[PDB]
Parts: sequence; C-alpha cells; structure tokens
Amino acid sequence: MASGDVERVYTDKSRYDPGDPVTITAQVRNTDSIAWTGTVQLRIAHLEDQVHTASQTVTIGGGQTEDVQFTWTSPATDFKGYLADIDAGALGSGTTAIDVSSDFARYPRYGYVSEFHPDETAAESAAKIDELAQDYKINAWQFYDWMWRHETMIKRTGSAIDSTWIDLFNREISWQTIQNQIDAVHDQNGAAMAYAMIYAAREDYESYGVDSEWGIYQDPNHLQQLDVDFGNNSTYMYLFNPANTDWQSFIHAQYLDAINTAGFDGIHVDQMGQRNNVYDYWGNPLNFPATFTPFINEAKSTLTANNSDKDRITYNIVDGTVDGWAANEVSGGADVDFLYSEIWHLSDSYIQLKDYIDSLKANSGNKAVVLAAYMNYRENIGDRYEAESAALTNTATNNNHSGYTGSGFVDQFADPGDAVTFSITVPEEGYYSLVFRFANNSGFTATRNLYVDSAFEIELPFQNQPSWSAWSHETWHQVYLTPGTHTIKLAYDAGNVGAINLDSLTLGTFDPHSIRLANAMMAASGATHIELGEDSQMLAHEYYPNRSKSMRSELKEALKQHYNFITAYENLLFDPDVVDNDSGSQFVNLDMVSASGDASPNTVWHQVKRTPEYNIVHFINLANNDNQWRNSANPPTLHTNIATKVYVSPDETISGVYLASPDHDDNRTQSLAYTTGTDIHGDYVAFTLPSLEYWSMVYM
Ligand SMILES: [Ca+2]
Ligand SMILES: [Ca+2]
Ligand code: NA
Repeated sequence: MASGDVERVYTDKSRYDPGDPVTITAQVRNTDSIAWTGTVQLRIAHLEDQVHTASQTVTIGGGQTEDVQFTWTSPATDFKGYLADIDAGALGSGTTAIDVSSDFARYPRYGYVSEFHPDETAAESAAKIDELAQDYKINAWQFYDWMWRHETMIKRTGSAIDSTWIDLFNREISWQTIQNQIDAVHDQNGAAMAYAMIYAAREDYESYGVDSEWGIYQDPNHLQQLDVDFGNNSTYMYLFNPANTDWQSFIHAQYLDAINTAGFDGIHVDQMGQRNNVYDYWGNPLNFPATFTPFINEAKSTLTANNSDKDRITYNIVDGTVDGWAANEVSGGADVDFLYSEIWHLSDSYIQLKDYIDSLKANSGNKAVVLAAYMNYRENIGDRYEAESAALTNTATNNNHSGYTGSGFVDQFADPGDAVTFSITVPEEGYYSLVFRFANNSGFTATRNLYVDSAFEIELPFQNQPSWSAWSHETWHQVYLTPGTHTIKLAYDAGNVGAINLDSLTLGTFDPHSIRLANAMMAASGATHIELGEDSQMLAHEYYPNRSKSMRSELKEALKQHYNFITAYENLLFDPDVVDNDSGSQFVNLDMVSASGDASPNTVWHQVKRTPEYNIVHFINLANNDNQWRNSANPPTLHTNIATKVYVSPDETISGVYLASPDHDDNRTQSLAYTTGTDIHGDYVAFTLPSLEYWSMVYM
C-alpha cells in the first residue's frame, strides 16, 4: 500500500527568456512507513498540445519528503505560457506554470515588499521572495515605503550611505535588507520596482535642495501649498507641480539614484488622486491631470538614457473608472511599461470594472493592466469573540451606548490592574489578525498592553473618536499561532493610559469567495491584481504594511492555482491579439442555469473572446452573489453537468473543445466530447460543462 502526495511543484525562476533552461521541482512526500520506488513522469503542455515528456525512477524513504527535479530547455519562441505536470502515480500529482517572456511588462504579476527591518536576514529576505515567485509566479515586486524621505530617497552622511534610516511612520529601514531583497528578486528573474511619488517632498524641503517656487497651491497668492497633514504638527508631505521642469530635474535624479545605487529595475510612481482648483506659485491655474503625462514621459526618457535595461516605469491612475480623472490622459499618452490603477468606488460592479479595463486597453494599444483593488476593505469579518462574554478582571459589562454587537460591551476599563481575556480557537498554524472593536471619547489616545498565551506581545494604541457611540475596529495586531486554544489578553498595566470600551475581538480573515471571483473577473477581462506580498501577506488597505486581515490556507491554495492558471493560459488571457468577440449575449446558452452576458447578479456570466487561433468562452459563476467585486461573498451555487451551446460562424473551423479551470484538476486542460448542429437561432457547438464553481474557461 504505497501512499503520499505531491505537496508543491515549482520552477526555479518566475519568468524565462526563450531558450533558458527551466528546472522544475516536485516536493514529493511518502506517507507510508517504508520507502517507495517508482516512476515520476513530467508532462509539459502548451494549451491543448503535449510538447515534452520525461521520466525517472526515484526512491523516497518512509515519512520523507524529497525534491524530484527535471530540467527542460524552453522553446525558442517568445511569450508562451506552459503547464508542467508531475505525476508520481500512487504518491499523487501536481502542476506548475512556466512563463517564457523576454519582457515581464507583457505579463506582469505584481506583488509587494513593505518590510525592510534590520533583523531580517538574507535567508528570510530570500524565503519571502522565493515563496511568492514559486507559489504565485510573481515576476515583479513593488518596494513600498523603502525610501527615507519622499524627495531624498537614500539617506547619506556625506558620501557614506547610512546603514539604517527612519521613515515617515518612524519605521527602521535597513539598506542591506533592501539590497538583499532586490538580489533575491533578480535571482527569480524578477523586476524590483521602487515606490516613489510623482510630486511629494517632506517637511523642511528647502534644506534638501527643493524650491518652494516649484510647489502647487490652493490659491493664486502662493499662501497655502497643497499638503498631507499626518496630524502630529510636524510630519507633512508637500505637493509640487509635475509639469515644472526643475521639479522634474530634481526628482528624476532621485529616481536615477535609486536605480543606480540600489539596482532597482524601475520606478513605481504614485499619486494622491483628484485635486481640483490648483495653481502654481505665480497664481496660474493648472489643468492638473494634464501635467502627469509630460512628467512620466520625461521620466521614462531620463531613465532610458541612464540604463535601458533598468528603465521601467508605471504610474498609478487613482480612482479608476471609464473617463476617470487622468485616466484617458495617462493610458492614451504616457509611456508606462504597463498600466496600473487603484480602484475605489467609481467602478463598483464587475461590468463597470470590465468596461474600465477595456478602455485602458483600447487607449493604450493593449498594454497590460494591473489593478490595486483592496479586497474586503474595512469589513470586520472573521471569527468573532464578544468582549462581554470573555474573562473580566476589574472591568464590567454594560449596554448604555449605541453600536455594540452581541448583548453588550466591556466598560470600567480605566485603571491599572484591569484586563479583558479572550479565549480563542484557531483551526490551523498560521498568521491571525487580532482586530479589536472599541470606543474612546477620552479626548486622547488610550493604550493597552497585549498578551498572548500569558506572554507580552506589544503595546496597542486606541485612537480617540468624536463620541462614545462612534466605534472603531482600526486597532489590530497580527500574530503567528499553532492550532487549537490560545488566550488573548488586553491589559491596563501600570504606564498605560486612557479609558476605553471594548466590544469584541475578531480574527480578521480575507474572504476567499469574493477574492476568487474578483481575480477571475479581472483575468477574464485582461487585467491582473496587485494583492500578494511579503510571506504570503495580502493587501487589506492602501498602507501596505497593514495586517488587519490574514489569509487562511484554503485561500492560499486557491491563489496558487489561480496565479498558475493565469500564467499557463496567459496567451489566451493577456496577449495583445486577445479581443472581445463582437456578438452579444445570445452567443451562449446554458440549459436550465440562469446566465447573463453582462455580469448580472446571481447568474453564470459568460464572456466570449478570441485570438487569431482560438475562440474562448469564460464562465464566471455569480450564482448566489451580487455584482459588486470588493465585498465579501457567499460560496457560489455549485453547478454540475451544464448542457452548453456556443453559437459560432458557419465558416469557423473546429478541431476539439478544451476546458480548463483554476478550480479543478490542477489547471490541466480537458478535451470534452461535443457535437455540432444548427437550430432556429443559428450554428452551434454543444457540450457538457462537468462543473462550474468560480471560473471555467473553454477554448477551441
Ligand atoms: Ca459586544
Ligand atoms: Ca459581490
Ligand atoms: Na440559461
């Protein structure tokens, strides 16, 4: 009785040049008591075609996990996704995608780095980079808030680069850590993109060589420069004019310093979004969104002159939507290598988001599109533990303010020696986000010390709110926990301040249902999603270090599948020749399953696309859910054996009907039996979809 499983399959790089050798590794576990000897088979497909096989005999000891490796010379034709399948017979199987692309900008799969601690060792830097590359095919990383000051990015004493420096939120950043992450990125053939603002400088900017004549103002008399107040009467960002050629000259030299000193491949240029009624120093009104494209193009040219292998650029189109602010200007005129857009509430539905991605493509000559679209934003979702049901220590229960959940909340939480002790149960080893719902109208920030299984973790702040009924869940802390029972104690110890009312503790959890639907919708429309970073953290908020939610292992598995599916089938998703097919919503029929062509709520949404070689039908299952992409969702209504008709041209040629999904069979393509026929409505191909859970793709 042989037994086991392939735990992980990955490649040595997230991207390859045509002709590069690819090393594919199956991590194969023998779960039997004794050693297994057997054949392990590699099959590599390109879409429906089997292109390579290989075989070897291996022995794997009882209870052991062994890396089984194959090597493959990638074919010499550029821009090709493949699927590598490793079959170990009785010990199971697994797949991974292979991406052959000379230019990552064609198929960006963008993640992030936000943590640059001195105590992060090279091995830890390499492990978080390697995990993202291996499991999600990430080929580019945005290094978020690596810089010292927004206008002076590397901190120097004379000509020596400081070993560490302190960022705008008082975080300690190590130069060596940044460098080690960059090298680990390059070891995956990745691109390392340096975050920077288009137009920002920190306080006292006159001392760092920046002229206040370059700024932008709320009035024509240069009185009030546009700023961001961080609310401590000290830390500000001041805004400047992207059209001003001296600001350009200063800030583009900083970009080059980042390229040349750290080895970044390019610049991720951010902005704050829509500002109205804006003036330069001299009191001239600015067409503000029209300044961005000249800045970007000059930036691109400056970067290309410095180093044409490390000249990458993108610019964040904030609050993206059809004809949104700066959207047509940037997508239609700016030499970004790929488009990037932060989505807020002007494209809330699937179809609105689709319409936006389509317009970015049409404007830009089918550039890649990456979307920042923070899933489940501000939802206090996950396992909830009510504070009034916890173990109380010199604190009591009450109900005399509006807005609590459960039967009440903890109050008389104002003195040293007072505490609240939650007793939680977690189903697996991993990160858990402790999210505290509380009130505080003390007039000032309160603080408590947090303890986990009796041992001190950290001191947490609790911001003051306008009233005792304005609750907040914006105090959170992530911890790493083993399965089963744990104790979570919030304490007023000596040296803590303020009174607070405590509603609950929630284990902040990303919802997989929404996340899988959104990712499917974006990929079916030709965009990817910046969401993964660090050691499989996910973006919960625009400030990337926010850990207010954590992913559970079932979501991490689904994301691995999804991210490999969009790499292996990248030629049917993101190539410039992938276009919507003109025909409307009676192009496709699903017998006795409600469907739409327009992402209607509670329907199987079908979308028909085509290349020169293939016709493509996407099915995205919105059954049991609405049409809004961001918000947590129900499990979709599972469908089985859907009698499907796809109406086709009488001319069009048809060799077979192929099915693949990130939901079933490790992204492998399945050939489906089908018939051709004609009826009242026209010529069709008929076939049965065996199942539909989130997203299935049929090609022919
Ligand atoms: Ca409560
Ligand atoms: Ca929804
Ligand atoms: Na139907």
